[PDB]
Parts: sequence; C-alpha cells; structure tokens
Amino acid sequence: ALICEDKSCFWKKNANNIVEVPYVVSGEFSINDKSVIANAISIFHAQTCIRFVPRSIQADYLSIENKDGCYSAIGRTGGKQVVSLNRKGCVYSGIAQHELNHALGFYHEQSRSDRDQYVRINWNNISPGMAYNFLKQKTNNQNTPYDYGSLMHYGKTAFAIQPGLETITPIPDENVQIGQRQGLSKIDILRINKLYGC
Ligand SMILES: [Zn+2]
Repeated sequence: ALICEDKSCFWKKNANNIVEVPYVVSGEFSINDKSVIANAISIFHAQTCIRFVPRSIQADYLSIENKDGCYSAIGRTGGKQVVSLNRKGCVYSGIAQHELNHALGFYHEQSRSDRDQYVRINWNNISPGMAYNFLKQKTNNQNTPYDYGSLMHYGKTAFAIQPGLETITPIPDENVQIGQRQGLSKIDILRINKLYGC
C-alpha cells in the first residue's frame, strides 16, 4: 500500500462502514465494455467494504476514459482522477480490477520494498526509458507476504526491449508464474480489507 500516515491518500469510509468510490464512464465505452467494468466492480463488492458508485456531486471521483493504455493514479489524488481503459487493449475484468486497485492505494507487487528476496530484475532486457516501472517504491506491506499471484504483479516479459525477453525472473524458483490478470488474489483482497478496516 501507499504510505500516508494521516490517511488523506485513501478514500473515506461512511457511517455505514462503506467506502464509496464515485466514478464516471466516458460515453465512448460500449454496452459490452460497461458489462466488463461491472464485472470488475462486482469482485470488490463481493469481498470488501468498497463500493464503486455512480458519481453525483462528489468532488473526488474516478473518470474512466479511453486514453492511450491501461492506467490509474495510486490512491485518492483529489478532484477528478483518470482511470484509462483503452478500448483496444484494456477492457477486461482483471485489467479493470488492477487499475481500480491502484486507485484504492496499491502499487505493483514487484515494487515492494522486499521484492529483491522474490524476483530478479533483468535490467538489460527492459526497453529503453522503461526501467522506472521496475523501481522499488515506498511500500507499506501491511504485514502480508509477497504474492507472486497478485493481480498487481508484472509478468515475466513486461516492457521487454525485444519480444519475449524476460525482464523479471522469480527467485529461487524461476518457474513460478507471475502476471495473472484473471482477478484480485486472496492476498490482494486481504490488503484492501486491512487498509480500509472493513
Ligand atoms: Zn498497474
């Protein structure tokens, strides 16, 4: 999780013990795209106290837009904040879950402060100018273990300089699988519930 002692980087929780995260979706998204976004939302609704709600008057909200890739800000940043789900590349339930989980305050798994115990970064295989994506970040690991199966973990060939080259090798067992985009892992869900006191 993001470190933010005062909790101002996170979404507020109401007197019903629900974290309302308001959002809008661009008119460019189709009816099928909206079904996928609902499916992503439904995973959070089934297992956490987070509720993604259509925005009305709230100052702080997510704007789901058809921009250049799949991305989100980390945590609540103030005012309108963008979640891009490029319509060509990103409209899949697990990818949507991944971006929404960034908005809740989570970094990529391999950005964990202790990541060097679990993966090797093969810097020579990373596209030029993309190494910043492999930086360790200032993480609160919430007393949870590293999760190779996290929805927030890059796959082995993320940002490869040439196709198929491996930028991340799990250690000591290189055959562990990383980079699933099926859905939030058990540990991803635990971390949400812990951060928001559900
Ligand atoms: Zn991400």
